[PDB]
Amino acid sequence: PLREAKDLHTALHIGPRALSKASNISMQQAREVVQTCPHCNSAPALEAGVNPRGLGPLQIWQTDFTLEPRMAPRSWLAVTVDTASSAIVVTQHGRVTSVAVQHHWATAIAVMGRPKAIKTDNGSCFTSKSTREWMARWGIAHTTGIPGNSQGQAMVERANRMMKDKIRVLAEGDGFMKRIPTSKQGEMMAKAMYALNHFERGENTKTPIQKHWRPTVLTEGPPVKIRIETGEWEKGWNVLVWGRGYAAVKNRDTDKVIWVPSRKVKPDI
Amino acid sequence: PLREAKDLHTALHIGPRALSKASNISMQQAREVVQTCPHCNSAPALEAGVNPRGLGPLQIWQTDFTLEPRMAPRSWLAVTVDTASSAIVVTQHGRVTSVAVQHHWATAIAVMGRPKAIKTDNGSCFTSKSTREWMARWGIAHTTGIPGNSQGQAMVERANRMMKDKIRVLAEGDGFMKRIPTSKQGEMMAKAMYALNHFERGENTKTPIQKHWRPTVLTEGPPVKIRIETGEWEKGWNVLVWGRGYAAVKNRDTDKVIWVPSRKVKPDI
Amino acid sequence: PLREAKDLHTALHIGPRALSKASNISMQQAREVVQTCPHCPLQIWQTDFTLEPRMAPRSWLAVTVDTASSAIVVTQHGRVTSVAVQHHWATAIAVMGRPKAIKTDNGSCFTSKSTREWMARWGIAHTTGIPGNSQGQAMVERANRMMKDKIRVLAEGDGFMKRIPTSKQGEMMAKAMYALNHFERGENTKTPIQKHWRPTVLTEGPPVKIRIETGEWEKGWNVLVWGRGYAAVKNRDTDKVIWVPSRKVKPDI
Amino acid sequence: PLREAKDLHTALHIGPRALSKASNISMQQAREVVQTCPHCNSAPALEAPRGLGPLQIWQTDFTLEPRMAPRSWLAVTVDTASSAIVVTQHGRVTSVAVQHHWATAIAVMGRPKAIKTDNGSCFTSKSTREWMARWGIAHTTGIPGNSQGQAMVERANRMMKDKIRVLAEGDGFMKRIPTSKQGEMMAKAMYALNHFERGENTKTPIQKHWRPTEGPPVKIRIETGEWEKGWNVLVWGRGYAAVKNRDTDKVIWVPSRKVKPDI
Amino acid sequence: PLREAKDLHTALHIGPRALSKASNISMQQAREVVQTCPHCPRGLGPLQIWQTDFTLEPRMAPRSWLAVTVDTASSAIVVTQHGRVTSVAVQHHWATAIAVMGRPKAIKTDNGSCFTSKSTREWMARWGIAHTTGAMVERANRMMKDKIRVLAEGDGFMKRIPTSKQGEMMAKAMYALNHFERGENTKTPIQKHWRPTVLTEGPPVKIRIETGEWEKGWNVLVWGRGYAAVKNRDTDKVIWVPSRKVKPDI
DNA sequence: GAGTATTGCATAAGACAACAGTGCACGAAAGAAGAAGACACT
DNA sequence: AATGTTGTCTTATGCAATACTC
DNA sequence: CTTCTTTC
DNA sequence: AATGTTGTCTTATGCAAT
DNA sequence: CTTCTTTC
DNA sequence: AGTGTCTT
Ligand SMILES: [W+6]
Ligand SMILES: [W+6]
Ligand SMILES: [W+6]
Ligand SMILES: [W+6]
Ligand SMILES: [W+6]
Ligand SMILES: [W+6]
Ligand SMILES: [W+6]
Ligand SMILES: [W+6]
Ligand SMILES: [W+6]
Ligand SMILES: [W+6]
Ligand SMILES: [W+6]
Ligand SMILES: [W+6]
Ligand SMILES: [W+6]
Ligand SMILES: [W+6]
Ligand SMILES: [W+6]
Ligand SMILES: [W+6]
Ligand SMILES: [W+6]
Ligand SMILES: [Zn+2]
Ligand SMILES: [Zn+2]
Ligand SMILES: [Zn+2]
Ligand SMILES: [Zn+2]
Ligand SMILES: [Zn+2]
Repeated sequence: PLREAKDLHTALHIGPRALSKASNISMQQAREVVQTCPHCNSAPALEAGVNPRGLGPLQIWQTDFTLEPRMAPRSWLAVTVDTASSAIVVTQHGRVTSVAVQHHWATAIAVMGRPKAIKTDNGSCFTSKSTREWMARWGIAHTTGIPGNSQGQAMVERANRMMKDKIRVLAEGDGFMKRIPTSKQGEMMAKAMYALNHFERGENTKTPIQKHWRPTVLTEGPPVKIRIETGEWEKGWNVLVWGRGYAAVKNRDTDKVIWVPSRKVKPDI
Repeated sequence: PLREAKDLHTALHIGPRALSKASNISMQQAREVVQTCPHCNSAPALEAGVNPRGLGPLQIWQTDFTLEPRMAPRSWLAVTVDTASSAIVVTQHGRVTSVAVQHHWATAIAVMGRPKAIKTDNGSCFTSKSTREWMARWGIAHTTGIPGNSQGQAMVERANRMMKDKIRVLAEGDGFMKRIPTSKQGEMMAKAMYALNHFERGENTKTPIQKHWRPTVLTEGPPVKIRIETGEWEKGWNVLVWGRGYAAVKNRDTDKVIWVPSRKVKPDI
Repeated sequence: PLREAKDLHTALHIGPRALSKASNISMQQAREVVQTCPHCPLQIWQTDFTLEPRMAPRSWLAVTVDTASSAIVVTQHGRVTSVAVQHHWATAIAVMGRPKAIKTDNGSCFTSKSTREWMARWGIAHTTGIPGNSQGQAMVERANRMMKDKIRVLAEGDGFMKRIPTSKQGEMMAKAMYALNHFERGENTKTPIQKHWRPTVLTEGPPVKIRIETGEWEKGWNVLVWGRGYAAVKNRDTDKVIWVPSRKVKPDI
Repeated sequence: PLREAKDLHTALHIGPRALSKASNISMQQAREVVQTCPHCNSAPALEAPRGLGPLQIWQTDFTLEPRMAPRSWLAVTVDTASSAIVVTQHGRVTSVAVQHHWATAIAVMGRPKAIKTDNGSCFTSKSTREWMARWGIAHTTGIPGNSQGQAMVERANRMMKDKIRVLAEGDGFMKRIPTSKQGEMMAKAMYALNHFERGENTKTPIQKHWRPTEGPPVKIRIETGEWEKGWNVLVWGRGYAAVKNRDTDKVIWVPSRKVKPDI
Repeated sequence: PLREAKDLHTALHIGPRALSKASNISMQQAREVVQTCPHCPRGLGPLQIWQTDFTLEPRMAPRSWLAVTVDTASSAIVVTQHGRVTSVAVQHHWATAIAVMGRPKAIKTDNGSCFTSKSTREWMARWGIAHTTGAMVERANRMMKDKIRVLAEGDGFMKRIPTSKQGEMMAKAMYALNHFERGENTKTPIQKHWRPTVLTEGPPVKIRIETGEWEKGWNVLVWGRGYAAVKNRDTDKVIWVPSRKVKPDI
């Protein structure tokens, strides 16, 4: 049956259940036949990726431009968020230039303070010599991303949800439909980012401004296990941050801290 | 604090968790406040009951065109599947014409038999008076689809993902990567259709041939309950088909048969 | 019924038994209608070539007939090659399944190594012989006459005198196969499709066992519905139907 | 839209509710327009409301219209529930002309349960008895001109006459309406008095006749915590329900928890 | 049920769908009844496009000409009689069918001198109706003639029908076609015409548009299991969309 | 009074999203409406 | 050089407190 | 006889 | 007029031999 | 001192 | 000297 099944899959590439039933082969073997085939293994998962987040506020920032035509003429919205505090700062601009990046960054620093590093995309206004000189002056490390995959920029584009879903609702509330009047744009914006920092975020236990100015940093965390490349669970780690998607775990022997998917962490003892 | 919370949401449109905590209101009330707001319409009521299925073999067919450049210059693949037996029939054509549709349906009839009804999407070939007058002589019911949002012919469009992949796997297996030579295209077709229809489809207990020529039609099914618009569970129904996604259920008092989502059916007693 | 049957024969030229059954007409009338018309398993297969000047440019027609179910499969070609035999055979196996053996003539297209290894990978026996023996090559020959007759008859019925353009050829062969396969032939009271597949509609489910309160597995049940969480199984004797957890059901034998 | 509405009434003499809706004019203005019209002050008014639905009890009579000569006999039939007027012209009041008129009224409004007529000669004949018996519609005679048996059609006749007269005076027909335009004129009057709103109601008469198509009803819990009657639910999907107010037909969506059966 | 259907067909020769609904009979019996009798592309909105055509029937002498107009969407029909072929007859018949059904938006006609005359030209413009003059129109003519033969031979009229008997049979025909069936359908032409309109206003909905956005401003007119018919409040355009693509407005 | 249906309420339990600068660009196919020359109108 | 995000949306259980039905 | 339009 | 669908895909659980 | 390649 | 539907 094993050779007959191999020949059958060679010619027809029959799935494993059919070969297992037809030739009376156990499922592990039939699956082994599909696995050993080069063309039929065209769907392995091989998925991973952590945003990542910072262990404390004013450490990791993310910034990107988004287009909200309601703010016309200055329809470009530069959005920035701290990964630890989840607090949002936004300004309006008419053109996406490095001047707008250093201006917006100047405002966000004027509100929340100076961050350790800002994580942007591969845009031309962020990769300009002038921007590198600006962050060279303010001492902020620069981290770009994949060319076209904003998944790593997730928790800033996630902000672009609120900033665009809150501006819609608040603008419709004051009776503005096609374009927000220029006299009330500042009020709209101020109330907008006012509602998203001093007040909780749905099921969030604290407010983003409280998580900003009064963050929770564990000195030494509780012990956890992590699932390592071979699929095994390894003791000897402690967790410092455990969020919804991902957790930050620290190795006990070195104090190195890494971010891993939640599914790959379980309590140690 | 019902009015205080309402005012807070009026101005800032604060979520229910925040208003419930801030104004000490129970959950149901705060949620009612968010619900009662028009510009915060959640909504999210989109009726999920959606069922494109038929009862018996040769009763309801699905037919659509798709592009696979491996068969060029005749790369146009016409696909027709029987919704009850899941038996696929595909024919290659250089250009999508009503004559090509009548040729395809002529072959699928020459293999499976004359169907009672065929459901397609409203294209140029199907909505022509010529194809209409062709189904006229053969007595086959014609059912078009929504202009653009083709999610109902899915069990044929999904068939393309079942089809074209089995093409590639058979093409790469024979050393043909870019375009399959004209001499072996038809053999590729026959080998694909024989691999799909004459063997189990993954977890399928019967083969499409065993499901077509030896189908299983229940004289009368076991009793079930269905969840009705008000959310209640109503007795007095019997289930005739219970698949992975959807179920066909029959009303005991009238013998009227309707299709409903699996999640909306449970055993009666 | 008389006019409906006449129209049916006009278009498809269906034999008299099929028209008699379909339109509920007695034998003498249906047969008289055929007279009044001017133009009127899986054990061993017989494959042969036949040329039809009416299917130009690709006028070669490959025919395969099952010796037990009398099915008919046809594919058009432009020239007889060793590849054409394996292509047509691939189509036939795709249609009606893999047979056990095929009988052909002493032609080079059937006896070449290119065809031999093809029949070897699929496990199909082959026995050649005299080109036209009565053991033999007689049945597939009758299939060729029937097929060519039906081709010229349906063609001249739709208004195609001698040459059918390249567009409607596959449609012609399609309708021909439909008539000669899904309808009764001559005086035979069953269709070749029914002779090949035995289309028995299953009135119930396959047999299963259910785990009873004492933990034992009890035979004598068949399952009719398997929904989320639970399964409906029917007792074959009393026809009582009960619902039980999926985990409490396993195949019987 | 004041001038457009004025022109509309000039030609068709449409009631105020219809002009108010068609040209988006407030009620007080439209009513002032109807007041300023001379033939809208004759008037007469046919609507003057039981609890039975359409096709329950009809009324049928004959009236004279010398302008419609030679076919000067107008057979009028109106519904006592939906208030729909159907009329055809004849040369003489016969027993077969009532079968023709009623046969016409069947093809447009369906078959009623009964038809109340007077003691006229053509209503108690043998031919009318055969036709009425073939169509299975009940019939009751009565006194010609009392206050209960013959109530609405008495006004319906003057409605029709003082409608065709006015629509004809607008085209230049004063002494006698020509024969080639008899059915055309009559048709214009019917389309003016059936498909359009007349008086002040919540639905147009043509809608009044064709809505046996509705809620359970339901009650909804209003902001003050009270339960308010007067709504019907038309759609109940996952999470929310659409309910319609019976007095206005306004439809709003509310949470499922806020709905319970009314009575 | 068998006797009720047989009597109904004996007198009116009613099609099988109507007898099946009226007497609660399955399709096979009613169809068998229609068989035993010897004398026996979809549209999107009513009152929008009509199709008028002339037809001749010498049995209706001296006014042998007829005139049939059909609402193509709601499967409606209306017929009148005329003596000669002129323009005032066309304007007369249209003026009647308007009162029968309601002011249509456009009416398709045939090639003819009566439809192009000056008076007929500006008559439709006076009522604000479009003229196009554009296969399946003549079905209503034979539709009318077969039913006329059915009821005429039902009451015993074989020869030429008197002038004082034509109208009653016309109304008997139009009633015998509008209220019963169209031969194969599931809903009477009246509900296809008169009762999508009686719905005052549906509930508000949003629809997901090509760009993925949700657009306010629509009301739903028909809500079935799979699909809903929704009407734009600003334009009255009606489209059919998947249930999953609709959510409540406010 | 005592058993019980039901209301109040709180999580939790699967999920659904849309965030990515704008999406409209082109093409075939089948069917319907607008435009230039010709020979009647007057 | 440099990784997918949470903010909500409905319904499904487990336990106090009215409002009922004997 | 062109474009113009609705779908795939 | 006319309804998001399944065949894989990985990693966790119940019946019988060294 | 204009015209391409990158990315958003 | 003005235009008008029909053919395509
Ligand atoms: W070629
Ligand atoms: W070639
Ligand atoms: W070729
Ligand atoms: W030759
Ligand atoms: W030759
Ligand atoms: W020859
Ligand atoms: W020859
Ligand atoms: W030759
Ligand atoms: W020759
Ligand atoms: W060729
Ligand atoms: W060639
Ligand atoms: W060629
Ligand atoms: W060739
Ligand atoms: W070729
Ligand atoms: W070639
Ligand atoms: W060719
Ligand atoms: W070719
Ligand atoms: Zn393989
Ligand atoms: Zn709000
Ligand atoms: Zn014949
Ligand atoms: Zn007036
Ligand atoms: Zn009949």
